[PDB]
Amino acid sequence: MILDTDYITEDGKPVIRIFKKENGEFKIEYDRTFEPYFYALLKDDSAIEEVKKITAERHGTVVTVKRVEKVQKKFLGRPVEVWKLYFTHPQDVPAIRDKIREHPAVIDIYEYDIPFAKRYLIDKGLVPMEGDEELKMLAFAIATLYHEGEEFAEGPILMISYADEEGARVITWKNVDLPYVDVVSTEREMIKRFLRVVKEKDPDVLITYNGDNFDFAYLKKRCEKLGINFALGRDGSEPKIQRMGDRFAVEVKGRIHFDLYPVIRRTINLPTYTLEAVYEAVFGQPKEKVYAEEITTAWETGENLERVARYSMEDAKVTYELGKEFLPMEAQLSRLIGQSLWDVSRSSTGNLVEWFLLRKAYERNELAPNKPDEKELARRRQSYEGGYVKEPERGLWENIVYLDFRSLYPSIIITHNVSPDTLNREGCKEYDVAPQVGHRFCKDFPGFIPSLLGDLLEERQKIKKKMKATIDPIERKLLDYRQRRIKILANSYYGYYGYARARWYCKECAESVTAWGREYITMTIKEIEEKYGFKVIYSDTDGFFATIPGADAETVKKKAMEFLKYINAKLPGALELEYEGFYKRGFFVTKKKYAVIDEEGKITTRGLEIVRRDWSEIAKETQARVLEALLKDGDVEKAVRIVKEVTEKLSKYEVPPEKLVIHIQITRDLKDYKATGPHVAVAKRLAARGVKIRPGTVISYIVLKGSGRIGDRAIPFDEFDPTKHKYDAEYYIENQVLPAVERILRAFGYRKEDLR
DNA sequence: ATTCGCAGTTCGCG
DNA sequence: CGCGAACTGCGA
Repeated sequence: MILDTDYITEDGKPVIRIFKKENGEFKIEYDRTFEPYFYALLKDDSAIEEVKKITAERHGTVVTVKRVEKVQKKFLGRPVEVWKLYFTHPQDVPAIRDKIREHPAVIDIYEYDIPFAKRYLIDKGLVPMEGDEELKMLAFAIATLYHEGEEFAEGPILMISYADEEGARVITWKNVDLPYVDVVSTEREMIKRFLRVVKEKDPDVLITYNGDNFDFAYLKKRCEKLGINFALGRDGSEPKIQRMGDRFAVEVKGRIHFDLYPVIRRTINLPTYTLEAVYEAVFGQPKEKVYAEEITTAWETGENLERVARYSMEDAKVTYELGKEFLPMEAQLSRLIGQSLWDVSRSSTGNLVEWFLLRKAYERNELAPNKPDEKELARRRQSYEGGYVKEPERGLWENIVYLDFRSLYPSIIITHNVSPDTLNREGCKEYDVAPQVGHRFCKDFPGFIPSLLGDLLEERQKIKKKMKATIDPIERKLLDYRQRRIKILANSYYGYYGYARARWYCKECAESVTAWGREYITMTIKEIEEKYGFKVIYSDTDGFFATIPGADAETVKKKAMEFLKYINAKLPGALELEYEGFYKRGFFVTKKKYAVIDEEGKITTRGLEIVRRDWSEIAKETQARVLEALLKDGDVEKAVRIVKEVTEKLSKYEVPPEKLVIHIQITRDLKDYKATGPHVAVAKRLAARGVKIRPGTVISYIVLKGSGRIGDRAIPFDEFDPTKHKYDAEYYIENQVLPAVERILRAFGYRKEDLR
């Protein structure tokens, strides 16, 4: 089982290292045969010997073209001939690719920015994380000394913790009366003990939470100041600190450093992303946190250090338990994308699609387009029109059926052959025309992406079917992840089409997909209304809520089935409308804001404030409470009662303070905010302290009773405490709880005045 | 660094 | 005072 790839240099020549685990034993494969290359396209074969003789310099050295071969390749389905420029060293490239391209007789250069190790996995057709192997894992966390006004590190590591299958233990250099804490003499001793256990345990996966930008990194500077060699790698190497854009990432060679924070952020939507918040969310088990002022105080006073060691032990524990929950999903994703878990787990949606397409492009001898240059990126600032949203029939409804297409946009892509290699292709026998936008798509042959999307969806149904048959627990659950992982990749293609940074960018493909979807949803709206007498309450992009006004639950149900049988006969290709569910009642505030109640009594919510993270827990809890009353019981007077109830508890300051917190993320440099909002103003003052504000940092603030703008009365909740602070009861009652619950009962004639 | 469509709050300008 | 720009996150 191939875990990762990289290369070392031996006598100036690159040596691929294939890190594997084969039947429980870590192994390293070496390849010195692989040669770095990129492609060049030129007007005449006359400049090739002129193109062989170009020279550059990387580091006092002189880089030359090792060899040349010219290959017949396809470009967007069209055949072409490019020169393959081999080189001595993987880094020979970047130094000389610009020089070759500025050559007037070269038209362009292709596939010049593929990392050697990743290029190796593609060209050699090797799949990472493919196999049945069980990986030994080890999670770890650290505790540190912090003075409010001081730079990074320089303030020792008080304790280091780790967890695995056997349990969780803490290492520290003071004495703590806890059975799971190992005591050593010094911080230097504590660090060295941690190096020994990792080597002793020899884990394939090192699980951290934000170790990329803190946990790991501290350890090095402390290791450097204390004269310690940080031999964490399987080849005795030190962790690799690398720069990933704004933030940083850490490698550990021979092992997979599995930082949960990036994978947790992309996978889940949480109001806050502290370790306790993620744990409470995933496992429903609460974890309390000891703040940094508490740990430094405790350490210097020698107060309950038991409390700090219990917290630090739980950090490692939940990190391991979270790592056990998310590694397989992330591992199967790597098998799909064909890249290392390390690279896959830190990759955005766009990178994952492109790494997949690049592997497939290589297989189909399809030369890969380049990433757009700066000016060519500017010509992609064009925008197009997307899904269709019907203005709802606002109010309360009964006997509501929901019908949507199965994977609308993927179905459109394969059915109509939506692809840049087929868009406006000439000389074909059969074409599909996209409505409104009018683009033609050749259909004589399968488009590059449509063929990939077809086999993807075909494979998923095969995994899904194999799933139910499998006797094995663990193969079955992994099969669930790969199948579900194929779903997310399959639905990423349309957005990829409109992504300006995509190699395979095609705005025409993007607006063609959206155009068909609008006609398919609207044509279906009219058919169900005109020929079956249904009433369509609400339709958003790929589905609609419909009812027959004066009908029984069984009548609307069975009639809806008959409509399905009828339009599916009229539905081309893989497009199919399905019966998603039936809901006894539903309430629709406006576009994107609605909720429904099924037969079970379970309530589904969309776009309402209960879903929002920038709305305090309390207006959501109240909005959920009223929503339940009329959806579950129909008791409108009970719904004004709970609002009445809540409103007086805010007025009397009985409501807990944590309910009143409102979490709003910072989306950019603070300097570039044209307007200053409450979360901005808060963030801005923390900036005027030791804390630094990173885009994507969540600010949790509370509004206090005071005079002025809401931004001038907001403090971070951590520094809020009732001794000197009285929260603003009126704002939460006037701007929060009522406005949310003053978007659904107006239809019942109620006004905020009826709820104070 | 997938896309567009969208409701609503906070703030500042006239 | 009304209104729109700025802003965030939602559904899909």
